[PDB]
Amino acid sequence: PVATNGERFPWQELRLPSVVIPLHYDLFVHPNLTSLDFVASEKIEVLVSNATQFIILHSKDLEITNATLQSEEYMKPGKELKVLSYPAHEQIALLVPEKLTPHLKYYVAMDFQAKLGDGFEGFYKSTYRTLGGETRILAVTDFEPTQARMAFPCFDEPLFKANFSIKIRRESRHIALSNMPKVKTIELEGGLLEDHFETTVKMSTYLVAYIVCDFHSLSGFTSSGVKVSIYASPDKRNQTHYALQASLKLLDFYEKYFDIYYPLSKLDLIAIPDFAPGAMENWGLITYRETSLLFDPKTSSASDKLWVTRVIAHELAHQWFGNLVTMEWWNDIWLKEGFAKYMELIAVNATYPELQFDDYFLNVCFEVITKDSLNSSRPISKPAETPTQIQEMFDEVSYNKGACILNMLKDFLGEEKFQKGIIQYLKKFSYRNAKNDDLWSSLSNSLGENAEVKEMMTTWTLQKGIPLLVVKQDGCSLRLQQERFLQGQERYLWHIPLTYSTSSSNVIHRHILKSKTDTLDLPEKTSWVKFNVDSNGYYIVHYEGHGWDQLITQLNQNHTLLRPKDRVGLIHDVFQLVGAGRLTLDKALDMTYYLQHETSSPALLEGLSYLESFYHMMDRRNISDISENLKRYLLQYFKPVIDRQSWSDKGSVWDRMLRSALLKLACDLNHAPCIQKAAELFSQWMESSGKLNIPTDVLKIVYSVGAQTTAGWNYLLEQYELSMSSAEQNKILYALSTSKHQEKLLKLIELGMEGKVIKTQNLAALLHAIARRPKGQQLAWDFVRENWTHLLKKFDLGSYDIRMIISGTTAHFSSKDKLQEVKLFFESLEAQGSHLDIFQTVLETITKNIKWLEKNLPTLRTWLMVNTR
Ligand SMILES: CC(C)C[C@H](CP(=O)(O)[C@@H](N)CCc1ccccc1)C(=O)N[C@@H](Cc1c[nH]c2ccccc12)C(N)=O
Ligand SMILES: *[C@@H]1O[C@H](CO)[C@@H](O[C@@H]2O[C@H](CO)[C@@H](O)[C@H](O)[C@H]2NC(C)=O)[C@H](O)[C@H]1NC(C)=O
Ligand SMILES: *[C@@H]1O[C@H](CO)[C@@H](O[C@@H]2O[C@H](CO)[C@@H](O)[C@H](O)[C@H]2NC(C)=O)[C@H](O)[C@H]1NC(C)=O
Ligand SMILES: *[C@@H]1O[C@H](CO)[C@@H](O)[C@H](O)[C@H]1NC(C)=O
Ligand SMILES: *[C@@H]1O[C@H](CO)[C@@H](O)[C@H](O)[C@H]1NC(C)=O
Ligand SMILES: *[C@@H]1O[C@H](CO)[C@@H](O)[C@H](O)[C@H]1NC(C)=O
Ligand SMILES: [Zn+2]
Repeated sequence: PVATNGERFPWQELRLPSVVIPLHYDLFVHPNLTSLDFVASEKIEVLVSNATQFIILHSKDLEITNATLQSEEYMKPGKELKVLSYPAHEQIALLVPEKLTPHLKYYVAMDFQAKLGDGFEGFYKSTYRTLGGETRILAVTDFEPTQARMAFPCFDEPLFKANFSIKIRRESRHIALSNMPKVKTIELEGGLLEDHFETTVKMSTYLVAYIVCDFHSLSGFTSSGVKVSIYASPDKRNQTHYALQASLKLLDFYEKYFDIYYPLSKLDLIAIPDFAPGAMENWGLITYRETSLLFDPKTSSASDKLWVTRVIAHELAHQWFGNLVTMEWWNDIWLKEGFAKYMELIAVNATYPELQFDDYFLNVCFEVITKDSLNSSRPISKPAETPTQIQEMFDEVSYNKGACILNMLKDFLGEEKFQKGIIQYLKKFSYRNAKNDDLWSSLSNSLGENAEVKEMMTTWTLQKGIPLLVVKQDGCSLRLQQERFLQGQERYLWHIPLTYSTSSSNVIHRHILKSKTDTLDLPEKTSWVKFNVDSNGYYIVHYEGHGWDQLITQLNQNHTLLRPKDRVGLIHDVFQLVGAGRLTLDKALDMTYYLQHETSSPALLEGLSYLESFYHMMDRRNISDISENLKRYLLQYFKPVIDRQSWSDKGSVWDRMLRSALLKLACDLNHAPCIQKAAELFSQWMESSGKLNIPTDVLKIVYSVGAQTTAGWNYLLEQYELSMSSAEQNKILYALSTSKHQEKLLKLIELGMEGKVIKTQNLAALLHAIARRPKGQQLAWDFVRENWTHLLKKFDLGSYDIRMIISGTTAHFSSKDKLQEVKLFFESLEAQGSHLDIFQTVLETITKNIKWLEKNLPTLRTWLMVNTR
């Protein structure tokens, strides 16, 4: 099949031909920011493998207007190509008159043009507000995975690595940025200038970046002499201080850790006003949402600091994992994403131990397990075809699970030997691609006995879901049963590395497991045992017999006799098994008693988090009797810890997190004191007019409480357009959405659609925010459902925005009716809409919810009433 105008397409696969091979791109881009469009040309040094009559590469929404091929030897300079477009595959065919010669280089060259992108992809247009209120424009590129083809025609696959030499024409008012340092700038006739950037090292197309803006920067040098710069709106340079501080510390770390220098001479980090992704690891020119990069001490909280540190860590980890060593294809995207996600941990634990990220890491794995316990889940490494399916590859499986199995592997292998694996892997594939298999070979190959580790992880990456390790203890015998953990299978089996402890010795006994079942002995008929120490392994464990009761009991007495991460694990698993049917809800609720003793914030916040969830499920239905006793059990129990909370910014990171956590809970639950203090602080802030200062850690709590009055809601909204801290704006918007008036919420949404006051990039989260609230769950469903067509103009399905707009408004549903409506809406989508994997997940999720209610609801009712007694 073929098009556009009659004829044919010499090639049919959406994968590209391996015959033509790019070695270098001379790229010239001439953008106009008043005209809001660009004009550009390129010259690709090709190498022909087998002889051909046609050249196939990617192009999209690019008006190509002059195709030639030149002869370094064949012919002279030169000859003209016939250009053939085929949109349904985002390809174009270049037709040669004289068949090409194997083993000879050529130069494809063309002139193309288009308008600057209209939303977050390819070479698009963004704006921002200045302190004076001036609206300003920049042109920025975002290409992963398949948008480079919208900027310049090219062999747009991660394998087709090449060097890139980029030139940009610009006005005097702007600067031009790109992957590589600027070699020279040359004055042109009509007063124009032309930046010439140093040729890039070999790199995939999705990492090519360029920006013309009037931004401001702060610069510094790492030990190995790299110039790191933080670019941002001129009026925001003050917020770039931490980023620079962290940037250097991290790049340094990574160089030492990977034993590989950052190749380039400079690394820029730039804060983009309108930025869809969280950030992008463009080699040498990493782009960020302002909330991912900018920090303001007067307005950015403790967790904020931890956020931007984390995301900075993530992106620098990419320069090695992803940039230097790139996956062959988007099926193995996890090799880039899972590792970056993991290095966040390592790199931040190393350079910033005081941020206590180590205790926050289990959340990563927990978050994904929620979805990995559904049938509709998928294996880390899975096939991907159409762009949409490639986009879909970016999720908590590729990221969280990916990072979580490595953390398992590292534990199995010890830091050093694991580290050695990664030094070798990155070195072995520098400036080239790699495949899932390639990795495991290097991680296990750090006499004559061998690491078959490959066998082990290969199953971890190739099969969906998470294992449930059952354990029976008849005296000194332990039955070991493995299952596919499900939320209430046949064929699954993992080589799952076991860990455990006895009540006797806190000494850690390791072990393996490769068969459907085995058994182990116990050198002491002991009280309890605790499998999976610190939850370092990607599996759930359920104790048969008195195992669950003894372990719980232990916590009720000397709770300190169990590792804190062991606690967090017990707490996490106990409730998961309730949803699995392997436990009865009151046993979980009966564990949350020792939380009166618990001082380790991680564990205390984990337990509390579940009780807080139940409240919100109850509160989302009109289940008043339960939701209320639930409220009054949190206010009475935990009254000690709640009352110790200062409305300040003092103590450690976990101190500050605990405070914000607790204080939010109280104000959520309408605790008289709490809501009177926040109302006070707020009224002061307003009646003083910004002059007074709310501690950052309560900034959101305060704004949200002040949001309840219409005077406050209007002030907060008006102060939303005036703020120069996007982190504050973030908190104001959340507060704006804790309102009870449908029109106030509706307005926020409508303003979001418009994307003038509230940037488009925030629509997904905003919609999500509103939906969680009882007063707003219907409104959102209505909206998404009704305006779905206009939503698909703005976003891709499945862009994270759309995927998130969907689940954000439905996943929390828990009634048969809603399941019908949603089931029926996903149906409607059966056209340009259908299909997305998210459809399944959501449905399986809404059903998991209904069943949890039926299987466990009344139990909640009486465990709570049993307490009110
Ligand atoms: C991880 C964080 C530091 C930012 C990260 C940047 P990157 O370094 O992972 C980049 N390479 C991905 C950019 C991208 C995202 C989605 C589709 C195509 C291309 C991210 O993905 N962004 C958003 C949105 C998102 C994409 N996949 C996800 C998987 C799970 C959760 C969120 C996301 C975010 N908030 O992480
Ligand atoms: C983009 O287009 C604008 C006009 O829309 C160009 O600006 C004009 O350029 C000509 C030629 O130098 C001058 O005679 C005018 O005085 C300019 N007007 C203004 C207000 O700038 C601009 O040079 C173009 N930008 C680029 C970099 O191509
Ligand atoms: C394309 O990029 C590669 C790197 O992937 C460049 O190769 C380096 O070139 C320098 C200068 O000649 C050598 O000293 C290094 O040994 C090369 N590095 C490696 C690891 O190969 C190459 O120079 C670039 N090509 C062009 C045309 O500039
Ligand atoms: C090109 O030549 C190689 C070497 O024989 C051959 O294996 C390959 O199939 C050819 N590629 C195509 C299909 O043009
Ligand atoms: C964090 O860093 C410390 C050294 O400061 C190291 O001993 C520890 O193993 C690291 N933690 C983890 C779990 O990676
Ligand atoms: C709990 O156990 C710890 C560790 O031995 C001990 O220090 C403490 O005295 C015990 N507390 C109680 C409540 O018995
Ligand atoms: Zn990433």
